[PDB]
Amino acid sequence: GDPFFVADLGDIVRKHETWKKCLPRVTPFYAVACNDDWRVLGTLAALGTGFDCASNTEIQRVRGIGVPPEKIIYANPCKQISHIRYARDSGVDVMTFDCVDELEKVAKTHPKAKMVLRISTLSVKFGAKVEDCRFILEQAKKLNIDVTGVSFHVGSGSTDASTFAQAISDSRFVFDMGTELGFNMHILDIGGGFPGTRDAPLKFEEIAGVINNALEKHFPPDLKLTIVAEPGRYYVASAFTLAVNVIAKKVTAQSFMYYVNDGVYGSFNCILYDHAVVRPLPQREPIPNEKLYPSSVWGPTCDGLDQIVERYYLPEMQVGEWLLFEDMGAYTVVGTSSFNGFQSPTIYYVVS
Amino acid sequence: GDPFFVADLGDIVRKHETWKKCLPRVTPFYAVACNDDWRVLGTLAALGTGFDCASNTEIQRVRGIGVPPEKIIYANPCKQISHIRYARDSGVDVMTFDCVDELEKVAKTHPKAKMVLRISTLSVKFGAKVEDCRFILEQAKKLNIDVTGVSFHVGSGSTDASTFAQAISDSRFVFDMGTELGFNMHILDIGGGFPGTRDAPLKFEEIAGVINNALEKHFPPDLKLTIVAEPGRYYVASAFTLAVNVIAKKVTPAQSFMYYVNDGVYGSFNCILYDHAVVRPLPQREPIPNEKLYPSSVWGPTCDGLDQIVERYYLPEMQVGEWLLFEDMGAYTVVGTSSFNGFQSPTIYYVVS
Repeated sequence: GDPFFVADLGDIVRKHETWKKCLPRVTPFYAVACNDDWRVLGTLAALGTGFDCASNTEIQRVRGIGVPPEKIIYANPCKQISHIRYARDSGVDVMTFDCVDELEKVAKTHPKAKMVLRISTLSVKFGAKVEDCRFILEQAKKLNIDVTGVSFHVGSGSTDASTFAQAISDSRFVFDMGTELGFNMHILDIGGGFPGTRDAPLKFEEIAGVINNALEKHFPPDLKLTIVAEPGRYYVASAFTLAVNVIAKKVTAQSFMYYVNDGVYGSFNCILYDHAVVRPLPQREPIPNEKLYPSSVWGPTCDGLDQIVERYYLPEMQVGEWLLFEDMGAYTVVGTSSFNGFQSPTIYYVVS
Repeated sequence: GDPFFVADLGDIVRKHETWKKCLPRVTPFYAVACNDDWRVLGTLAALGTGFDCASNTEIQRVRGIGVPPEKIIYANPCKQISHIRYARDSGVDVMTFDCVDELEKVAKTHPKAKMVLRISTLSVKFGAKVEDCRFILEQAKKLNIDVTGVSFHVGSGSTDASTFAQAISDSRFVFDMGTELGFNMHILDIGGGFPGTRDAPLKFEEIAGVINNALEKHFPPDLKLTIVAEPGRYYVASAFTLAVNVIAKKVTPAQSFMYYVNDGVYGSFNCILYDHAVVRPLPQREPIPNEKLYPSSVWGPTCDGLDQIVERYYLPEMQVGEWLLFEDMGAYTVVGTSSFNGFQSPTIYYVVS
């Protein structure tokens, strides 16, 4: 009994209907790094989404399924010059940047690229400060760069939706400096970070209302403007369910330790890289009266820090039963390794 | 310019010569999880090592290079029952355990296995408390289990070698309980945790001398007795040197630089997060007269804002297209890599010193 995933592609279809309802002005460019499974990319492409690609490999994968290059944005600010050459030769023209050094590379390798300036909000890693953006655009003008718009990324779990309003207002300032220096600014890219479980505390529908009101104030509708986003976990987090076998058991007031055949080097790498919190669900239906015991649950590797859950209340379980983990579609399969020889879970697909 | 490793296989030979001289009673069973490259396994097998394997895939791998199954120990205390059948159908008989529930599966799936009881020292995850070992062995007796020895693991970074003397003295107590109950106890396995950088603070040669003194007292030599260990980072940590290209650079006006390189925490530097590694960037350009140095950070190639390698280090001013080297990158590095964001792991090239 090897661990496996169930991927419900009909869940991705409903997320797409809700996006179009709450953000009808915004075309979504799915962040392929979140989950690059071939059926998930093929469902999203059948639905008419764009793709955000971050490397020569992702660009290769989305063309492979038929997607034309105009439905790709190459949204990595700091690109190896040979991956930029690969983008140009596949026909991908829209890329991001956030400093003058990157524009130097682009001038030598992809002179006609349509370039989008990312502003900070997110990171020390990426994002130009609004007070540096005049100097950057003056240098872009000297390098004959076709700057076409502005982008930002708030980050994947805020308690306020007000960060989106402030980023939109800052984006209009930087957008007007563009126009004043003579660039054709016509793209606003409001990035990613929307919740992918309909039971998050800060709901998708309130974030969207905040965004629509800031858009209406600072970017009124106009046929020369396109608004885009880069959602990843919003489309896929709740579509995948993981099942894992209990392969070993320890008993110690009573306490239990369960060992399962997937862990922090495999699918639960999201615990360390994505700060995920996960909840184990016995696959057996809750049966009357049941006693519940303090339990920890561990991955299969040699590593003492391969631990998935430290204290959760479970019934008493037996070797060979199954534990389920819901909402396991985002940043999970993509960061897996084969540490200690363990293999990653096969994926099986349903259509709701 | 893609990132790449250089692996010096003769550093692996010299580590083995140092091991034989400082621990001549101890046979090494290399921990394959640390670095499973095919040339590193082929070099160690040629030098006469055994193999510690933790999964069916590792066992397949080292048999595939021609290692017989008597030079394998299956040292994973909590095993999937179909991996236990796999080992039995491979001829692999020596395995570890640390509770009574694992012996119930063994008696149904591999009833003649030779079983080594692991005691705690290392983890909440693994190792039986020595106060439970009497009861564990009485149950092992009812399950008709051939218990043949004791193992422990101190863990890969003590500053005191005295944990090995306590572990060895605990191991002798549990060995005597085993003899008393009628088991034929003849293996002691002192586990892993030896430094692999000849200049880690607590030196190999000092840990060895503490071990040899504890062994001479509690485990005097005898033709029925074999002592074994399970070293991982010892043999490979300093053999691999990584080279990465600076692919992008930012400058802040105090002058500071940020450099972006084409391998990072989802790749070969996953050791920063899973193995607590601290790494040190070295320009491959030789240190040049008078050099002005600046406070610098160095970042991996992914989208993730937490993919950072170096937070503040003094480097000369670098240019896009130049190379940074990171030494001592052979342990827990290639084996924990993923292809997050599409980036691909570095090719390995080989030199024999």
